[PDB]
Amino acid sequence: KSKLPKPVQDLIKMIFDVESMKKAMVEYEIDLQKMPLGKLSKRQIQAAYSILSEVQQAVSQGSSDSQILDLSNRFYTLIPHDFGMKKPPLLNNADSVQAKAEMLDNLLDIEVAYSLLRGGSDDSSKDPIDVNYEKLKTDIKVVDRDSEEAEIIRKYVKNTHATTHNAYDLEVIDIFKIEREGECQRYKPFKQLHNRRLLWHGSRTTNFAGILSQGLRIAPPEAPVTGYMFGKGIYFADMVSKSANYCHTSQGDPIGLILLGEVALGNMYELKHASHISKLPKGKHSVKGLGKTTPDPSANISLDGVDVPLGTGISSGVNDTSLLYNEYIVYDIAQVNLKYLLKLKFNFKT
Repeated sequence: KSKLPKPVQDLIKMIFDVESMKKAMVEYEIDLQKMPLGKLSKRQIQAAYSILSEVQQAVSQGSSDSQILDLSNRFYTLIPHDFGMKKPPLLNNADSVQAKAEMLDNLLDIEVAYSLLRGGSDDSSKDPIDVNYEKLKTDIKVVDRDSEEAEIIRKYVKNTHATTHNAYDLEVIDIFKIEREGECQRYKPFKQLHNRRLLWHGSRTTNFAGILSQGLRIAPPEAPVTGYMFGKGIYFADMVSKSANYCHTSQGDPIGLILLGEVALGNMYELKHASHISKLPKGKHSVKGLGKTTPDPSANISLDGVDVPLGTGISSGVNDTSLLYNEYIVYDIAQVNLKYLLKLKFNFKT
């Protein structure tokens, strides 16, 4: 039996759960009889992204529903959806492209998790929890509840839950300190950059095996840049509830995972509205989507030289913006250094 702390063992069990991967695919309307977990591949996912880009091109060029039908059908041929003997819904607009791009991002992480489970060795004498932990190539430790870092993290959670996200509240179950192998070395050129912030990144539990083993990634070249508000980058928030919404937890599945990453923001390119970019203008290191609300700048504190915007939400003074809250985007994977992973219990009031 494993000598790992019980919370670390529970975390490993959660992220490598095959039935959870299947459930996530069902939620996305994928036909598991036609496309089981074992049949997913990088090649097929990449081909589906490319077709989504074909659809995006027809969408921008104002193509008719009859003109788009073949392109829409090509997507379904590659990624079978649960529709029986019926005609599937038409992928004829920007919202459809965005939704399918999000689904493919998830499939890409699920394929990584499944490939780790299938591509190793079998030894019944070892605890499968230890075996699966080693596949993550990440040092995972439990943060002591009475420590300074635990106090700062709990305050960040307590203070940045938006009033507009009040259908639920959050309870921190466990706080883990994480160290992905080689990430500290990769981060070296950015470790002393100005404007380094400790920010939230929420994702479905089924993505975490992929995130821990490969780090946060940018959508592939084949992915449509218009499927993402600020293009193909890595997205973060300074409001815990804004990232917690991306966990996609429910009354029937109320436990979620959220990351705290040190993000080297540097010179921010400030935007109020969608800008589908792949590269930043010269001199810029990140995009800041300007929210109507921001954590109070006077309440910013420092945790190991990194700024933690844990103030309660106040008016930013930014007018006529598409964003209720701030968002931060980097376009180089080396600008992120993952620091903590929190296991959260979502208490739904609805």
